[PDB]
Amino acid sequence: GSEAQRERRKRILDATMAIASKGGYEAVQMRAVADRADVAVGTLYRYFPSKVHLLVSALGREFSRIDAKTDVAGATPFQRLNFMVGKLNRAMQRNPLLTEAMTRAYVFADASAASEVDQVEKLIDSMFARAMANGEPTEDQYHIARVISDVWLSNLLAWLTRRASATDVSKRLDLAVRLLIG
Amino acid sequence: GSEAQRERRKRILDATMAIASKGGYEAVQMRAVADRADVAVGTLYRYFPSKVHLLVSALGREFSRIDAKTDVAGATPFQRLNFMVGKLNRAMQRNPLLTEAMTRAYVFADASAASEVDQVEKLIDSMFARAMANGEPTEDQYHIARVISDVWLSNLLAWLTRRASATDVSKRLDLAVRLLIG
DNA sequence: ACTATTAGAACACGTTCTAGTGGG
DNA sequence: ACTATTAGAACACGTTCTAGTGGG
Repeated sequence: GSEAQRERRKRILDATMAIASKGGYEAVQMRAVADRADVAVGTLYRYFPSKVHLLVSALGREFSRIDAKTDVAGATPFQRLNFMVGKLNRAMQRNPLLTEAMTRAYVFADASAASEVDQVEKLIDSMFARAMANGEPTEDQYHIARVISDVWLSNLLAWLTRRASATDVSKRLDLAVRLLIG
Repeated sequence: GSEAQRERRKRILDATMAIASKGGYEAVQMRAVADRADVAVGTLYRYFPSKVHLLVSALGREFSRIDAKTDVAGATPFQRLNFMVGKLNRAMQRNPLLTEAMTRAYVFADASAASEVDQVEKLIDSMFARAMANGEPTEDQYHIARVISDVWLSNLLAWLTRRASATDVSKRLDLAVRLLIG
């Protein structure tokens, strides 16, 4: 049934977030996800043809949910963008290893998951973009939002690998947005 | 001997670049690298404790060599930065699958290779930074160079996965540098 | 006595395959 | 007749281990 099929898609991704929150990218093992979901490994692959597609699908729905709750505080597009980069940078650091697994999956994917990846990318831009205009944004506002998305993925990626501290990431984010709004 | 040891380090990485140029990240197989280098898999791991450390070491020495040849054309720091982002963006597209293997390795590494990764990152910044000042750069010039490094890794990463075309990558690069120099 | 190296078995996990079973 | 699902064997490759060998 399609209702049960949807139910085990949600059970598979919910399992993925549970395991990733506990042990990161190295703990999201396909057999363990298919266990905690009570599905066969063959089923788990039927729903997600790879590990990468799995975790970037879970990132897809995480950012989808966060955008849903996000759809404000700021009289300047500068302070609004700072508010979104602070909201998301703050949240992704709440579950460091869940963030690690999903972000590394998103960043190491190849063309096979391009679609999924692209979707996530778009969403993030939209958020930052909708932060700046407080609505339907400009072309230049989607541009800046795009570059900022890059800078945040780069910095978040550095913090996932102990290459940067929370203070370093905050510095480079505030500085990126400050130079992109001259 | 240390001379022979160095010789097989160079043979291992040269093998890595050869195989990656032919078949990308999925073709850089440890057994195949240890074959083409005439070393044991146990030796290959003695020199590089993982696949990731291997290919990001090869990226380390690729960017080291490119920086060595780079160490100009432009009366404006804008046109100089455009010249470096064009030089590197142009070169990395000469061997698309070698670029794919090394860039994905650099982007999917964890803390174990952080050092190596960090080194590469620094080098790239330096290049862009030295492009702008035409020498010892400012703090703000290293800043902009840093953000541009992010934007280029992001875009190059999108082009490696058929998510963006060469024209798209060129657009977003020129636009990033144009908004970072207002 | 030392430590690097080698060929290969061995192990882990991502992915696929096989045969059998259950649900619409 | 259909197609999803299941448990598990099977295969590939990254990584480690074992025993034996070579070089300073």
